[PDB]
Amino acid sequence: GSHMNDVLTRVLEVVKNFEKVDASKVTPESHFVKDLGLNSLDVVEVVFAIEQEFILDIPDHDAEKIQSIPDAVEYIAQNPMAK
Amino acid sequence: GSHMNDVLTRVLEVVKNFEKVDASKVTPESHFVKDLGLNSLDVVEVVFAIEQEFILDIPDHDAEKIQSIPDAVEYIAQNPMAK
Repeated sequence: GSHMNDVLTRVLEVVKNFEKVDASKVTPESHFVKDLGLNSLDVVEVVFAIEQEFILDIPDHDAEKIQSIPDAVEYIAQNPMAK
Repeated sequence: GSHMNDVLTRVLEVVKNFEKVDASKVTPESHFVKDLGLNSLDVVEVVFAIEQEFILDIPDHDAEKIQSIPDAVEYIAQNPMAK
C-alpha cells in the first residue's frame, strides 16, 4: 500500500457514508457538486466529517477550497498532523 | 480508521504474503517466531519486507526490537518517515 492510498481509502468511506451521497457514484476523482450532486451546506458536512476522520481542524480558507476527493486527499496527505 | 490501523493493515498483508507464513495463523498480536514458526533468519527477511512496504530504512539497532506484529506496528506508526 501507500500513505496516499491510506488517506484516499478513508476519505472514500467518509464520503460514501454521507446519507446524501450515492456511494456507487464515488470515485477517487469525484467532485462533490458536479459528480455527487451536493449543495453548499452538504459540502460543509462532508468536509467536517473528513476533519473528524483525521482529527484535523482545517482553517476556513483552506477548508473552503476542498470541493472534491482529490482536493481532500491532496491536502490531508501533505499535512503531517493528520491522525 | 486510524494511522495505526493503516499501518496494521499493511503489516498484516506483508507478513501473510511470506511463503513460510500460514496466513490463517496471522493475527494483529502474532509473534513471528513463537506464533508463526519462523526462525531468526526468517525474521530478518520479514523486517526487510516491512522496510519495503513503508520505504523505511530501519537501523539494525532498531530492528532488534521488531519480533512481532505489535512491535512492527508500534515502531512504524511512531516513525514520521514511514511512507
